[PDB]
Amino acid sequence: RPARCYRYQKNKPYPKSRYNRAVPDSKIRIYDLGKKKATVDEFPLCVHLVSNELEQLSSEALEAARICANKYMTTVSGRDAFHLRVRVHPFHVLRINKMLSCAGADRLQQGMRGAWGKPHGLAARVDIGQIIFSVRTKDSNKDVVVEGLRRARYKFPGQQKIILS
RNA sequence: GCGGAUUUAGCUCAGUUGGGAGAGCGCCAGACUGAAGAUCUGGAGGUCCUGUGUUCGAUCCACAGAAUUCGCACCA
RNA sequence: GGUUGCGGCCAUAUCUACCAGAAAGCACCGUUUCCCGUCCGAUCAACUGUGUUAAGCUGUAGAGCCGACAGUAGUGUAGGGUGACCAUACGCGAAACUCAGGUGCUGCAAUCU
RNA sequence: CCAGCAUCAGUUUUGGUGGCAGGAUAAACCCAUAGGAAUGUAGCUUGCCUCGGUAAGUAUUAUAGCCUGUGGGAAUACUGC
RNA sequence: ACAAUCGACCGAUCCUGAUGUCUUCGGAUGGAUUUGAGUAAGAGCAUAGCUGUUGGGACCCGAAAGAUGGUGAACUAUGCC
RNA sequence: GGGCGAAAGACUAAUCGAACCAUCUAGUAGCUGGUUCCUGCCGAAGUUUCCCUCAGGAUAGCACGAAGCUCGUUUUAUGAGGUAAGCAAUGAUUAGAGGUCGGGGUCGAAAGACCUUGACCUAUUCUCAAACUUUAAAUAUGUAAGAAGUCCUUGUUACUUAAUUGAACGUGGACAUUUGAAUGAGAGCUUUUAGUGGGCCAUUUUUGGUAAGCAGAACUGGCGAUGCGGGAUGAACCGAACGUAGAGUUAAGGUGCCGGAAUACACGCUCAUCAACAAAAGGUGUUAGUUCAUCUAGACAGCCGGACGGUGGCCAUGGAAGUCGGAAUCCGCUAAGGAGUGUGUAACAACUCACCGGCCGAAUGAACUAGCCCUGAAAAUGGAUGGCGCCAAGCGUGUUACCUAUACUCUACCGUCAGGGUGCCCUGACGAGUAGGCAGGCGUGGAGGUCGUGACGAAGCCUGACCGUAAGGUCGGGUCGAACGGC
RNA sequence: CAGCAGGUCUCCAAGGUGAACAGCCUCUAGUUGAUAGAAUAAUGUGAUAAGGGAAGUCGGCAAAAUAGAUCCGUAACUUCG
RNA sequence: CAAAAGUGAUGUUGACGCAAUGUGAUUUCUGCCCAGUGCUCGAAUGUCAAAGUGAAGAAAUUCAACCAAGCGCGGGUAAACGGCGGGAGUAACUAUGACUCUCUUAAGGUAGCCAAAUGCCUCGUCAUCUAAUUAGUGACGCGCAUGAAUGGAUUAACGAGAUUCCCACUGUCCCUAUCUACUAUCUAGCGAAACCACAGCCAAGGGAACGGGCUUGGCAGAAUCAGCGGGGAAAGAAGACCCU
RNA sequence: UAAGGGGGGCUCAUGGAGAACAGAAAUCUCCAGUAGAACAAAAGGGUAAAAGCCCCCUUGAUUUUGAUUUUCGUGUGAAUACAAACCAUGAAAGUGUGGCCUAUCGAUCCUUUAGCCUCGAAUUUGAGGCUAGAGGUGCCAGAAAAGUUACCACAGGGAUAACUGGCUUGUGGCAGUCAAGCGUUCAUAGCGACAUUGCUUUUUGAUUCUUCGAUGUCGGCUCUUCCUAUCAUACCGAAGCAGAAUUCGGUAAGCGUUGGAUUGUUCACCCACUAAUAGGGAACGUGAGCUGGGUUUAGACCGUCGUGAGACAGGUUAGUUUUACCCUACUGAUGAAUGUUACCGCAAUAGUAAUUGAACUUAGUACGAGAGGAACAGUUCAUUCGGAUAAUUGGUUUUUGCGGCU
Repeated sequence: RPARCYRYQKNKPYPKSRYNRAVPDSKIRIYDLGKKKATVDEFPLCVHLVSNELEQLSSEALEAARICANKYMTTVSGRDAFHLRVRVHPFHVLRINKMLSCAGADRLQQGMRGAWGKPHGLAARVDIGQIIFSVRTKDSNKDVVVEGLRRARYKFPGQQKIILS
């Protein structure tokens, strides 16, 4: 499984706190970054990395894009004039099959029967309209996140359409 | 389908159809010895399986239950 | 002209600020041997005192609540295209957003005018 | 005896060519006249620089857009012959 | 047991529109009520014959296997001298 | 099941873990295989309640066979999503700030006092959920009712009922008529003698691995039991229905050529043989539209200069020098040089210039949007991304001509049955086909019958003619030396 | 089963060479089978040889050293055979 | 131990023996256990098979239902089968646990030996050998899980049985050649064998799924004999895996 | 057995506000709020008119029934008016066959008992058919009670598997590359946080799609192909490289690509050289050419597990390679077609051959601190292959001659 094979979803929803026999740990370090304070305060300009598609942005790549852009935005300042968000969470626990095997095995591990994707990963859904990487950035001079949206969509499956918001 | 043994102080058990119970090992504290052992003293530790009766009086006798243990018969 | 009851009936029938009326009719004021009840006067009781009370109404817009014109997504029966989607036959077409609006409806019973 | 297929003479059904017309309509292959708005080409004159051209006047050489008024043209979707 | 009384149902009765025939009888259909009555309402038995099947030479074919009675120590395991 | 063992069930007529021969015996096989005329009428199903039940079968779903009869198109409503859309409620987290108490710091013997980073609330700012839903379609569907004729008054009797409700009869009114002839089904119910009881694929959505054909639930078409055309090869798709034939007209789709039909017409980017997969990420091929900086107020390029005085401006620092970091932000000479575009030495030492100067004299350049191109792209038998090969014989947009399904379509003919009236004729609707049933037709051995034919030549052998519904039988020739059919 | 490369009790004992009954070789004494000729590939069936001395192959498998008579000379340790 | 029973083997053997089982000559020796189970032995003491209530007169007859053993309980015995511990603390100094405490059970092992026909961990750890050498041979301790009678241990002779070093050496190979016997080639005679798919190119393409056989394209003539092991998959039996 | 019926009375959990007390509070209270508390046991669900709180007395855990309907094919089950039976409660109205909606068990066979309708001259009685109850048949719709199974026989089965081919690339490899970091300054001499997109089919497997009248294994010998994801040979360019040592990239598949030791063995792991010792697929040519060490049964033993016969995802000892290629691939040799034809040359075409090092010698020159020692010539030969190969080599030569023993 590369993130080529963490693209779409015939994995249907499954995400509540009541009905769950415990989720694994995530990678996710921080949501809002640069400014914590200013959402639309200092920043009347935004770029949204709006999805064309209805994909699962897996928690693997979710931290990846965000941490590349974290390390990058220290040169300009470690709290420069941007506001890189994480939005929609891994609420849904990503079900992934295997260890599997029909005959000739330890106990037999099935696949077909034993259809339950035995909980391995975590993934967020980033459907149409939705974004994770909302970048509220400054009006004049230092806009830095247009560049840092190549670095956002790279660590993301799919072909996201860049919309000025 | 029908009968026998056992239940007592923590643990090991002594011992009993009416005047109402007994010692070791252990536990503690003080003597004692050059010290540990040994042993006395003092502290104690149970209403003798349990519910309810009989009697002047009950561990003890009665009706009935809990529970460990043991045997024959079953239909063939 | 009014007062009281029975409602049917639930969120356009909901709440606050604040005013105002008294014996046709209503409600507070105040207290108890003995029945009757207890923790306690919650059964029962004169002339009078009085709007405290509660049902009700006026004054009132602060809020529940509410609305054109207009703008618009999906889509059966089908019919045209695309990798992670987009666009059409043909029949209908919202919230969001707004000119603006707003103090119920209806039937029945008793009594005075 | 059905199908293919049959002398010789006359006729139907269905569609088109070509010639012509009605419903109903007037643009045209291309159609008059008067007044006002416009502005293209040829020829002449004048001015200025330069050897190659350009600007202004030219209704007084010749001709037009678009509108208004008056007057006159006008064969065809459909449908039939 | 009589019978009273209810039921599948037969037969009667009543009504709608068309309706032969008339202000009088007669024919048929659909639905419903009322009312009278009978049969285990199955209202004959026998027979040539047919059907699918239980059974019957049992559609044709492919096995491992039991009980009973014979014959083999001619070869061969063992015995003895 | 005994004989026998130092063991290996070695051994016993090639058979020994129970000798061999014969009989009962054709033991039996819940499993598998094989299995004999034709046409016509006509023809499904792979689904289920349920089982010590599973390659089966009682029952049910669906059409067998036979007799007697059986729609809807759509109008009025009534019941049910929460798709839609959302964060009220509940669920999971991102933001500003406000601020009790708590926590930290400091002065204090513990005790006491002074400050301050984190709270609900709440205002402002912003994320968001299969067991989370305030509001709540078109469109399909149920259930009831209607388009296709029933409503209402008065009086009496019996039940219910001691009131009253509900119904039928008596009785009045509302509610259509002339003329001629006569009754339609595309759906219900009953019942004898079979079959299925194991299927495939395409479209679409769900739970679910969108890594995979993992695996399950809903809904729909064709095949199963279907002609023919299209597609190089391929049941499902497209067009679509078939008994039997030639015409009349055209679908789905084709016309440079193998192989029939334009080397056509008009306009156009592009000519790479594009046509023939592919993202991040990127480009002076090449064209168009829109907006704007910019322009005789001298756009822009090349070539050519002034590289100035204050001055090493100031300050990071060991040193900082325009040339480290950071701020002031000028004066100068007021037709230009900023307190600076790029290079260079630790650095000076050295060098170049946007800013800007001087020649020249017209449309140039940034964005923004669209199209053709173009870069990213590796594997083993002989073209291998077409055979010949095509630069238009590619492709878009607009047009025209030619070709095109047993369907479409003309008319006749073949199959059973109905009605009118026998003898049967008119004539409706349909006719691809496997199980299966019924009907009809051809069939052997044999026979009650048996006459007829025969030795002047019977069956047979062999060979020819040889009707037409698929089934197989009459006549005729060469020849036989006794058998066999009218009815 | 066989006109089959077979099973099959069991008798007799010369010369010289080598213990005997190995081998060697003649007697008394016997005999070459129910098809044949000529050449004599590839390939399967026999021996020889330079140089090397284990280097090769599952594989000292295969193949090599040596050998008699008579005399000399010779190892641990014993259940002391 | 055979046989239905008669009748015998065992056996005219007899404990100096007969037989089932365990076993193996030689030579030095043999520590310890009664929970669980069998065999054998023993008597203090507990249980299991032979009643009698009811019908003759308007309500007043008759006969069918407890006692013994093994067992319970107690005693003998392991050449019949079986059994032989955990947690915690502790010595100069890296480093270790003599000894001690505590829990648990019926109660916790000697003489002698070790990395196995048995070792997860392990190219463990060390010496010597080898062009590399883990074998040869030298030990290490880090025993997943050694231990005295269906026996440890002393210890000579013998083998178509099992490894290595060492000496001479070897067609096995390097390295193949040459010559020879017999046949193949070729011929005569008589005369087999199980044995009967229309058919017999390759590259690309579709596909009952790896085609000479089907779609296109390239290629493909016949009379005849000797050769050689690649496919089709020969000669054949209803597969060896695998499930009913 | 009240943890039921009926009457009568009441509205919370909880918070704020403190009160001597207080420990949150105990008890209480003013003030505010109202189905969020309470629910056998789970989840949903009902509910203030109370299904919650509070107090007393009652015994319906009820007889005899059922119109009209639920409704499964069935077995089997529910709603169920209404009337009588009929006791104690209430002023009466009043509503229920014990229950807030909301899982909670056993037949035929049987067993034994109570209630009491049908019988052999015939007075009794034997024998036999409603109903209700005993009894962990949990699969809730139910036969005392345990099995290895390999000497081996027979009939069937991808109804079912080892495993093959297909598919994806799961598990993952490679590259582009987002490029912040860090290497002396310094995103890319080099090193690369964090990882992803396309390709791909190698680590390593997901899947019963396609297969039981055969789908026989591994390392090597031998001989029959094609490609380059490139070790070496031809040709080129660049560096943070002084010549030269060192470091990196492009054009391009004709040819060359070792010898031994550890280990079954490529892997694992070491050595001696040599100019030096590559990558990938192809039924890895590959058991009717070949070995049968690696690799599907059968003597016997140990460890480990089970009452045991015996077993094991653990090891050890012996234990079947038969035969003549039908058709084709295919390598040699002959026979016949535009008169004929002994004899041989065009090249429209088919098959083929292949490599490297050292030495003489270039040169002691280029260039350098020092070790060192480049461009480029002419000349010769040694490993190795094929064809040619018969003399100076090495050997064989049964043909024809020579030595010894019975």
